[PDB]
Order: sequence, then C-alpha cells, then structure tokens
Amino acid sequence: ISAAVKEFFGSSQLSQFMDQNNPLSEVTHKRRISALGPGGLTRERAGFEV
DNA sequence: TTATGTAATACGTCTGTAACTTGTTCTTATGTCTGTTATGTAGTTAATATAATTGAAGGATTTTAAGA
Repeated sequence: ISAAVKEFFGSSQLSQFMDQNNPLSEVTHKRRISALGPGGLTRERAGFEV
C-alpha cells in the first residue's frame, strides 16, 4: 500500500515538480488539465481532432 | 779581478685536504608460515495441498507475404 501511494505521488507523469517562478505559474499549474498520462493519450497517437 | 755574500727566482716537495672505495655493522621493511574465526556451501524436513498473469487501449499511412 505504501508502495502504491508513493508510486503515485513520486513517479507519476501527472505528479509534477511545482512551477514556482511566480504566483501565476503556481495558479496555472494547479489549474492545468492534461490529456496525457496513464489511461490517456500518447503524443505520437493523438491526431488533429483532439 | 775575483772571492764573497746577499738576493731574486724557479723548481722540488712534505705535508694537509679531499676524492674513491671497501668492511661491517646495525636497523628496518617485507615476505612467508601458522593458528584461529568467520564465511560460504550443502542436505533435509512426511496431516494435505494437483492447468498463470497482468495489463491495455482516439494512429495513419504505406509495402509485402500468406490464405482463399
């Protein structure tokens, strides 16, 4: 169980290093939606329509 | 004129320095042997139990072998 939670919180694609140049970077990073990651799209397999 | 005696001078030279060399003698670093402890290997255990496993996912086109 610890391994699963630390996998998700330490090695996930969506668990990213915080952007901290300025407050706007923080707010924008927290309000970001990614179609990539597990269960999502890959960049060499995502067409124009999406 | 010529013996004589001092004096400059050049050459041996006796001795003081120093180089070359060995004895030997002591000290130390190293290689080796031996004894002890930890490590590494191996064999055995006898209610009974008898077809995995875990994912993973909006691809878009070409070319080229098998099947009919």
